[PDB]
Amino acid sequence: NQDKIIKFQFGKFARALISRNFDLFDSVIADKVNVMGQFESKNDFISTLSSASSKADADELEYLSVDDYYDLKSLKISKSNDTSFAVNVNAKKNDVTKNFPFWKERQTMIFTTEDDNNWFLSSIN
Amino acid sequence: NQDKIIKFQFGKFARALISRNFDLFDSVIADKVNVMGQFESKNDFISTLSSASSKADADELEYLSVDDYYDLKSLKISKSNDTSFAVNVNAKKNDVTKNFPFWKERQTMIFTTEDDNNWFLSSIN
Repeated sequence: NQDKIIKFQFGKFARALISRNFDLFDSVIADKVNVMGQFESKNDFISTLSSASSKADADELEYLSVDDYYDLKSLKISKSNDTSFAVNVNAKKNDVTKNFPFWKERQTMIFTTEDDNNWFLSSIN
Repeated sequence: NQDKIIKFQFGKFARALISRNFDLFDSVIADKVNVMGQFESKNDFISTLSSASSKADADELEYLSVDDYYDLKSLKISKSNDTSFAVNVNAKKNDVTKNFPFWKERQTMIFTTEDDNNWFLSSIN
Protein backbone atom coordinates (compact mmCIF):
# COMPACT_ATOMS: atom_id res chain seq x y z
CA ASN A 1 0.00 0.00 0.00
CA GLN A 2 3.17 2.14 0.20
CA ASP A 3 2.56 2.23 -3.58
CA LYS A 4 0.06 5.06 -2.90
CA ILE A 5 2.62 7.02 -0.82
CA ILE A 6 5.16 6.77 -3.71
CA LYS A 7 2.50 7.85 -6.24
CA PHE A 8 1.62 10.74 -3.86
CA GLN A 9 5.36 11.68 -3.53
CA PHE A 10 5.87 11.45 -7.34
CA GLY A 11 2.63 13.49 -7.79
CA LYS A 12 4.07 16.14 -5.43
CA PHE A 13 7.32 16.20 -7.47
CA ALA A 14 5.16 16.64 -10.62
CA ARG A 15 2.95 19.34 -8.98
CA ALA A 16 6.08 21.35 -7.89
CA LEU A 17 7.43 21.22 -11.47
CA ILE A 18 4.15 22.27 -13.27
CA SER A 19 3.42 25.03 -10.66
CA ARG A 20 7.12 26.19 -10.68
CA ASN A 21 6.84 26.41 -6.86
CA PHE A 22 10.03 24.72 -5.61
CA ASP A 23 9.05 25.05 -1.90
CA LEU A 24 6.83 21.94 -2.57
CA PHE A 25 10.08 19.97 -3.41
CA ASP A 26 11.20 20.43 0.28
CA SER A 27 9.09 17.48 1.73
CA VAL A 28 9.78 15.24 -1.37
CA ILE A 29 13.65 15.33 -1.72
CA ALA A 30 15.99 13.41 0.65
CA ASP A 31 18.77 15.43 2.48
CA LYS A 32 21.26 13.94 -0.10
CA VAL A 33 20.09 12.97 -3.59
CA ASN A 34 22.13 10.96 -6.15
CA VAL A 35 21.81 12.99 -9.37
CA MET A 36 23.38 11.03 -12.31
CA GLY A 37 25.88 9.21 -10.02
CA GLN A 38 26.79 12.30 -7.85
CA PHE A 39 25.31 13.11 -4.37
CA GLU A 40 23.92 16.68 -4.08
CA SER A 41 22.39 18.45 -1.02
CA LYS A 42 18.55 18.83 -1.18
CA ASN A 43 19.00 22.69 -1.35
CA ASP A 44 21.60 22.51 -4.24
CA PHE A 45 19.35 20.06 -6.21
CA ILE A 46 16.26 22.29 -5.61
CA SER A 47 18.22 25.43 -6.67
CA THR A 48 19.41 23.65 -9.89
CA LEU A 49 15.68 23.08 -10.65
CA SER A 50 14.54 26.75 -9.92
CA SER A 51 17.54 28.17 -11.86
CA ALA A 52 16.86 25.99 -14.97
CA SER A 53 13.14 26.91 -14.87
CA SER A 54 14.16 30.60 -15.02
CA LYS A 55 16.42 30.00 -18.07
CA ALA A 56 13.41 28.60 -20.04
CA ASP A 57 12.00 32.12 -19.86
CA ALA A 58 8.61 30.46 -20.63
CA ASP A 59 5.32 32.41 -21.22
CA GLU A 60 3.45 32.44 -17.82
CA LEU A 61 0.60 30.19 -19.18
CA GLU A 62 2.94 27.69 -21.00
CA TYR A 63 3.75 24.19 -19.54
CA LEU A 64 0.89 24.18 -16.95
CA SER A 65 0.21 20.43 -17.68
CA VAL A 66 1.79 17.17 -16.32
CA ASP A 67 1.46 15.91 -19.98
CA ASP A 68 4.15 18.55 -20.92
CA TYR A 69 6.76 16.91 -18.59
CA TYR A 70 5.79 13.16 -18.46
CA ASP A 71 3.86 10.35 -20.28
CA LEU A 72 1.82 9.21 -17.22
CA LYS A 73 0.69 6.04 -19.13
CA SER A 74 4.42 4.93 -18.89
CA LEU A 75 4.58 5.44 -15.07
CA LYS A 76 5.69 2.28 -13.20
CA ILE A 77 6.19 1.82 -9.41
CA SER A 78 7.97 -1.30 -8.05
CA LYS A 79 9.07 -2.19 -4.46
CA SER A 80 12.86 -2.88 -4.68
CA ASN A 81 13.30 -3.90 -0.99
CA ASP A 82 12.02 -3.04 2.54
CA THR A 83 13.15 0.62 2.31
CA SER A 84 13.32 1.36 -1.49
CA PHE A 85 10.91 1.88 -4.47
CA ALA A 86 11.97 2.27 -8.14
CA VAL A 87 9.83 4.68 -10.16
CA ASN A 88 10.25 4.65 -13.96
CA VAL A 89 8.54 7.01 -16.38
CA ASN A 90 9.08 8.38 -19.87
CA ALA A 91 9.73 12.13 -19.68
CA LYS A 92 9.39 14.81 -22.44
CA LYS A 93 11.91 17.36 -23.80
CA ASN A 94 10.54 20.97 -23.47
CA ASP A 95 12.08 24.50 -23.16
CA VAL A 96 12.15 23.86 -19.38
CA THR A 97 13.35 20.19 -19.42
CA LYS A 98 16.30 20.85 -21.85
CA ASN A 99 17.76 23.13 -19.07
CA PHE A 100 17.77 20.18 -16.54
CA PRO A 101 21.17 18.43 -17.01
CA PHE A 102 19.87 15.23 -15.29
CA TRP A 103 16.67 15.09 -17.51
CA LYS A 104 16.46 11.94 -19.72
CA GLU A 105 13.65 10.46 -21.89
CA ARG A 106 13.69 7.26 -19.79
CA GLN A 107 13.69 8.31 -16.12
CA THR A 108 14.51 6.32 -12.99
CA MET A 109 13.75 7.77 -9.51
CA ILE A 110 14.45 5.88 -6.21
CA PHE A 111 12.30 6.74 -3.18
CA THR A 112 13.88 5.57 0.08
CA THR A 113 12.74 5.61 3.74
CA GLU A 114 15.18 5.98 6.67
CA ASP A 115 12.33 5.97 9.27
CA ASP A 116 9.66 3.81 7.55
CA ASN A 117 7.39 6.95 7.89
CA ASN A 118 8.74 9.26 5.12
CA TRP A 119 9.64 8.19 1.53
CA PHE A 120 12.03 10.72 -0.06
CA LEU A 121 13.59 10.96 -3.58
CA SER A 122 17.20 9.78 -2.97
CA SER A 123 18.21 9.12 -6.64
CA ILE A 124 17.24 10.48 -10.11
CA ASN A 125 18.63 9.21 -13.49
CA ASN B 1 2.09 46.58 -19.84
CA GLN B 2 0.24 45.86 -16.57
CA ASP B 3 -1.45 43.30 -18.84
CA LYS B 4 1.57 41.01 -18.17
CA ILE B 5 1.24 41.46 -14.37
CA ILE B 6 -2.48 40.45 -14.58
CA LYS B 7 -1.61 37.43 -16.77
CA PHE B 8 1.13 36.55 -14.23
CA GLN B 9 -1.36 36.95 -11.30
CA PHE B 10 -4.03 34.86 -13.16
CA GLY B 11 -1.28 32.30 -13.99
CA LYS B 12 -0.41 32.13 -10.27
CA PHE B 13 -4.10 31.59 -9.42
CA ALA B 14 -4.14 28.78 -12.05
CA ARG B 15 -0.83 27.27 -10.79
CA ALA B 16 -2.16 27.19 -7.15
CA LEU B 17 -5.32 25.37 -8.33
CA ILE B 18 -3.56 22.70 -10.52
CA SER B 19 -0.83 22.09 -7.84
CA ARG B 20 -3.44 22.09 -4.99
CA ASN B 21 -0.96 24.24 -3.01
CA PHE B 22 -3.13 27.04 -1.56
CA ASP B 23 -0.14 28.87 0.02
CA LEU B 24 0.47 30.25 -3.55
CA PHE B 25 -3.02 31.96 -3.35
CA ASP B 26 -1.65 34.19 -0.47
CA SER B 27 0.14 36.78 -2.77
CA VAL B 28 -2.73 36.69 -5.39
CA ILE B 29 -5.92 37.32 -3.28
CA ALA B 30 -6.83 40.79 -1.87
CA ASP B 31 -7.46 41.07 1.96
CA LYS B 32 -11.25 41.16 1.12
CA VAL B 33 -12.58 39.43 -2.00
CA ASN B 34 -16.14 39.83 -3.42
CA VAL B 35 -17.27 36.22 -4.03
CA MET B 36 -20.66 36.22 -5.89
CA GLY B 37 -21.72 39.60 -4.37
CA GLN B 38 -20.45 38.87 -0.78
CA PHE B 39 -17.08 40.08 0.70
CA GLU B 40 -14.98 37.27 2.28
CA SER B 41 -11.60 37.50 4.10
CA LYS B 42 -8.60 36.21 2.03
CA ASN B 43 -8.14 33.33 4.60
CA ASP B 44 -11.88 32.28 4.48
CA PHE B 45 -11.86 32.34 0.62
CA ILE B 46 -8.56 30.32 0.53
CA SER B 47 -9.96 27.79 3.07
CA THR B 48 -13.18 27.39 0.95
CA LEU B 49 -10.84 26.46 -1.96
CA SER B 50 -8.66 23.91 0.05
CA SER B 51 -11.79 22.35 1.65
CA ALA B 52 -13.58 21.87 -1.73
CA SER B 53 -10.40 20.37 -3.26
CA SER B 54 -10.41 17.77 -0.44
CA LYS B 55 -14.08 16.85 -1.11
CA ALA B 56 -13.21 15.96 -4.76
CA ASP B 57 -11.16 13.11 -3.29
CA ALA B 58 -9.36 13.06 -6.69
CA ASP B 59 -6.68 10.47 -7.69
CA GLU B 60 -3.24 12.12 -6.97
CA LEU B 61 -2.34 12.27 -10.74
CA GLU B 62 -5.81 13.55 -11.90
CA TYR B 63 -6.42 17.27 -12.84
CA LEU B 64 -2.69 18.21 -13.15
CA SER B 65 -3.48 20.38 -16.27
CA VAL B 66 -4.70 24.04 -16.67
CA ASP B 67 -6.85 22.62 -19.57
CA ASP B 68 -8.87 20.69 -16.86
CA TYR B 69 -9.94 23.99 -15.14
CA TYR B 70 -10.00 26.63 -17.97
CA ASP B 71 -10.21 27.14 -21.80
CA LEU B 72 -7.12 29.41 -22.09
CA LYS B 73 -8.10 30.32 -25.72
CA SER B 74 -11.13 32.17 -24.13
CA LEU B 75 -8.92 34.21 -21.70
CA LYS B 76 -9.45 38.00 -22.06
CA ILE B 77 -7.76 40.82 -20.06
CA SER B 78 -9.10 44.42 -20.26
CA LYS B 79 -8.09 47.58 -18.29
CA SER B 80 -11.34 48.86 -16.65
CA ASN B 81 -9.78 52.02 -15.08
CA ASP B 82 -6.53 53.27 -13.44
CA THR B 83 -6.68 50.67 -10.63
CA SER B 84 -8.84 47.80 -12.06
CA PHE B 85 -8.56 44.98 -14.69
CA ALA B 86 -11.43 42.65 -15.77
CA VAL B 87 -10.35 39.09 -16.56
CA ASN B 88 -12.89 36.83 -18.34
CA VAL B 89 -12.40 33.16 -19.13
CA ASN B 90 -14.52 30.10 -19.79
CA ALA B 91 -14.02 27.57 -16.98
CA LYS B 92 -14.72 23.78 -16.96
CA LYS B 93 -16.87 21.63 -14.62
CA ASN B 94 -14.75 18.82 -12.99
CA ASP B 95 -14.94 16.75 -9.73
CA VAL B 96 -12.96 19.60 -8.10
CA THR B 97 -14.79 22.59 -9.71
CA LYS B 98 -18.34 21.28 -8.87
CA ASN B 99 -17.34 21.66 -5.15
CA PHE B 100 -16.57 25.44 -5.65
CA PRO B 101 -19.91 27.26 -5.02
CA PHE B 102 -18.66 30.41 -6.87
CA TRP B 103 -17.48 28.37 -9.97
CA LYS B 104 -19.34 29.29 -13.22
CA GLU B 105 -18.75 28.37 -16.90
CA ARG B 106 -18.33 32.08 -17.77
CA GLN B 107 -15.96 33.58 -15.19
CA THR B 108 -15.25 37.21 -14.32
CA MET B 109 -12.30 38.12 -12.02
CA ILE B 110 -11.38 41.75 -11.07
CA PHE B 111 -7.75 42.49 -10.19
CA THR B 112 -7.37 45.76 -8.28
CA THR B 113 -4.36 47.75 -7.00
CA GLU B 114 -4.47 49.88 -3.81
CA ASP B 115 -0.74 50.83 -4.11
CA ASP B 116 -0.17 50.73 -7.90
CA ASN B 117 2.54 48.07 -7.08
CA ASN B 118 0.43 44.94 -6.31
CA TRP B 119 -2.61 43.72 -8.35
CA PHE B 120 -4.79 41.40 -6.22
CA LEU B 121 -7.99 39.40 -7.01
CA SER B 122 -10.73 41.51 -5.34
CA SER B 123 -13.80 39.96 -7.10
CA ILE B 124 -14.73 36.55 -8.63
CA ASN B 125 -18.07 35.71 -10.40
